[PDB]
Amino acid sequence: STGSATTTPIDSLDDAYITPVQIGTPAQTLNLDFDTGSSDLWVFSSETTASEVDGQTIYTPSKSTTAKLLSGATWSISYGDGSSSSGDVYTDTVSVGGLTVTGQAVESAKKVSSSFTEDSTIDGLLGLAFSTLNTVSPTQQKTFFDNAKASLDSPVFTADLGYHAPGTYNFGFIDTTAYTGSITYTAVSTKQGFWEWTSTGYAVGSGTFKSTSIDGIADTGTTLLYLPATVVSAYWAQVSGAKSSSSVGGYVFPCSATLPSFTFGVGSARIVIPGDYIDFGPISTGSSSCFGGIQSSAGIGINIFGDVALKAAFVVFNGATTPTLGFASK
Repeated sequence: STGSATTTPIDSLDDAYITPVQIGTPAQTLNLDFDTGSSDLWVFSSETTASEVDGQTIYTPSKSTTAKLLSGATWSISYGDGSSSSGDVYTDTVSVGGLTVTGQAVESAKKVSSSFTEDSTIDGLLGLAFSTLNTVSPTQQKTFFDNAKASLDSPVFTADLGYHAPGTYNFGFIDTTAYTGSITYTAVSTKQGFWEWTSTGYAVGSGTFKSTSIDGIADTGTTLLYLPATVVSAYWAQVSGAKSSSSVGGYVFPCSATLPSFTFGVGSARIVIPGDYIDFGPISTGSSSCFGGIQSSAGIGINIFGDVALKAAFVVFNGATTPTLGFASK
């Protein structure tokens, strides 16, 4: 089997991407944030505290003939941005882009933090990291991908995120029309439950490539590119007037700037992030200070190849017995 679904930016900054997902019988379609940095499929629901729902579409398990309470199971998750959610668990039929999993754990939110409430466009998350990070207790649950894997034509999914445009998540096949040149594969460590890999270095603009190992995660659920302070300083040093602002919470730059590109290494291959991808616009409405899309990972504890990086590539998440990650230009 295979699946193919379009993913769409939630706003003009590509802050996140939503993908329609069919849950239950008859289908209830919710727009979920596919997150390769976590491993829970959770939804706004008929059980979510009413004051914490503001425009989201909810899953109502009582209206699904295939929903079953997973008795005794609870979940609770905290994300890197400080947001959180928790609740109980149903199993139900879940389909993405024509690919169906029966008996998927659908985690129903009883509580969500303010960041989720305030984002009316995101009806929940669909985790695509390794199932060892799943938070359901006392019986840990599998991700949608893990459950689908045995039925897939090939044990892979791909992320093809757009810059200010829709893109695609495919399951079970590699669309050879979706990228240019060849795909370069690189080793993954699953030790921390992430799609963790080592970039071979970087360049700023038209500068020389610096060969240096940068361990980090491929994380579709993180907006920006978070890299070591040394790398980030070298980037922003090439932008007149750019500075790190503790009051704003990262690097800012004059909105009048033209940003240089940023290149990262994948083995001997190179992925180029255009300068425009690194512009996250005014820090507040009407400001002439703009927020940078490359930020320091210092104090996160991990480097994160978020959407800023991933949307510059066609990315293969290879869930074969020995997992790997592939990157191609597009």
